[PDB]
Amino acid sequence: MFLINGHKQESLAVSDRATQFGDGCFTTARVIDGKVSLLSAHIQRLQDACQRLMISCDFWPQLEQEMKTLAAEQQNGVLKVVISRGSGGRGYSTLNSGPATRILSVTAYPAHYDRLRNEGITLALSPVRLGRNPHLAGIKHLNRLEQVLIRSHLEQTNADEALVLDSEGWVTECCAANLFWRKGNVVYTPRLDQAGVNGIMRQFCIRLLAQSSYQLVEVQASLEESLQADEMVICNALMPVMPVCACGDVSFSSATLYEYLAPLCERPN
Amino acid sequence: MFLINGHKQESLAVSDRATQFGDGCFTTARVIDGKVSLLSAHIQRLQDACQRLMISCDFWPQLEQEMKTLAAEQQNGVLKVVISRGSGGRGYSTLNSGPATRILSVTAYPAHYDRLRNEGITLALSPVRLGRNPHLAGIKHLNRLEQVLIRSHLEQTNADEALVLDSEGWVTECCAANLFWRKGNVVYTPRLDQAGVNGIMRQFCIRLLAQSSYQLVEVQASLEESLQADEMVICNALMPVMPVCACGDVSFSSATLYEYLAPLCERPN
Ligand SMILES: Cc1ncc(COP(=O)(O)O)c(CN[C@@H]2CONC2=O)c1O
Ligand SMILES: Cc1ncc(COP(=O)(O)O)c(CN[C@@H]2CONC2=O)c1O
Repeated sequence: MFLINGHKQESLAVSDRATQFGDGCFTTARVIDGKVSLLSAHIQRLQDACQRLMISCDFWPQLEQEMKTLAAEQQNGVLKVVISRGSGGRGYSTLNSGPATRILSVTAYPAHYDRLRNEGITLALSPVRLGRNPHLAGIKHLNRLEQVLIRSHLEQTNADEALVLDSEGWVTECCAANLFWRKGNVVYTPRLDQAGVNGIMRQFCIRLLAQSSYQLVEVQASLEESLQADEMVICNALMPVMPVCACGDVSFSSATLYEYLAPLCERPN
Repeated sequence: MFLINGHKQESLAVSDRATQFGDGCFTTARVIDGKVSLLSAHIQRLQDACQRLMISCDFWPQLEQEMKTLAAEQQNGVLKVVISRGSGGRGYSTLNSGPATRILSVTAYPAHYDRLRNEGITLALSPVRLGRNPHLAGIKHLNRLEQVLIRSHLEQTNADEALVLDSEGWVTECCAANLFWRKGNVVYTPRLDQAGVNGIMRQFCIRLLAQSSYQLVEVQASLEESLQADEMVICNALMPVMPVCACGDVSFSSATLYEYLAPLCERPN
């Protein structure tokens, strides 16, 4: 079941722009012991997404309350929030559109994630390259066809996640996670000003790494560059962090970064 | 009202992937005298879009019938068809998803289009550049946030449509139309293998131009290149063709291409 604009609903108006153009944003949070993990970060990112999408909402307080209630009910699992421009406007126009739609739901915590953690992640390079567009880069908006295509190709391999490059060849992220790789004491993560999703866990990890003795760098790196790393790690709000056994057939030996982030990534806000 | 999977419905399951990721495609056709103009082309393009999106549908005959019925009812106006992967799948995965959803609706023919025809189109260069992705290029898929963003910027100007470049600087199309420009006897239109939507009217016009004495060329052209044209024309299924008075402040004097296409574009299938 879903909570739409304050009430239980299983259906949504067909005219809603999320449906027509995926005109909106979303977030996916971890629910533990009846609490939304990293709640304020999730709210904050939805606000940045709505801002960049020019979607004006004054329901943030109600949305937070709603997220906490569903979370308390679910206790453990996944909490998804979707915000769209709503209905209206002629064609692609946002004029006369609104008010924004808010959709909340929770599901139990996935099963495959735990096993994936106790066996390591295997990455496969994706043939689908992300188009570059600074106007949409970073935002967890609803146009995720690229991710659906990346995922479909990924299933054609034995890898658990994909290594996704952008149209210029720059390593950007995974299908549904962000990526970090380490070279000695330098930890690298792709700059997401041109493509990819600036995840909640990525931001959390960057804050950790920044303050840590690890030197964190946001780069524009080629596949070969990233593939000469001692260790590789991927993350998202639900994992929250996973060690990468290998990308393609390039094996990674270390897991110290992973061992450093893992414990810290399951005790946040 | 909408016709979803064979029946009148005003709402759609929230779980539908069109809503979650804009995971689908659509088409917008002109309805005249109770007939869907260029019907077979519209069906054919929906099939190519579903094919490229790996959305398997066996409802083409029913969808066509449905389109003709709604069209006969509406008599004159716009007929929109949306096809999505439906519901299902874990995350972005298409595995175990389906069956596909089909959504049909018709609305009266817009008012502004006619005036726009009897006054000329003014184009404004768009600051939003289309990301490039051959896996999605050409398809009229549901990820149209780029178009929503292009449109919002366009409204900040006095132009009727936008001139849209891709991330490499190549002229690609308009916000909701394709573009052709003429230089003497050579008619140019951007190649859409990297971005943009391969429209039904563009394909119709290319078939006309090909067989005509006009030399038609699909190119990769810079803004400056396109802006040194004698005439500029834009098209979509509903216009169906419009003369461009000027792009920015670069005026166009001729309208012979337009006069040649206009009459022929309102008598097709
Ligand atoms: C393409 C993409 N990149 C990165 C991320 C990571 O961001 P968070 O750290 O904020 O989660 C996600 C989110 N994926 C959620 C997490 O799991 N499934 C999702 O759709 C994503 O879809
Ligand atoms: C971005 C974009 N480019 C080109 C086209 C043209 O294709 P057709 O010739 O098949 O229509 C459209 C369609 N726009 C329809 C037509 O009007 N509004 C739409 O959304 C479009 O949205």
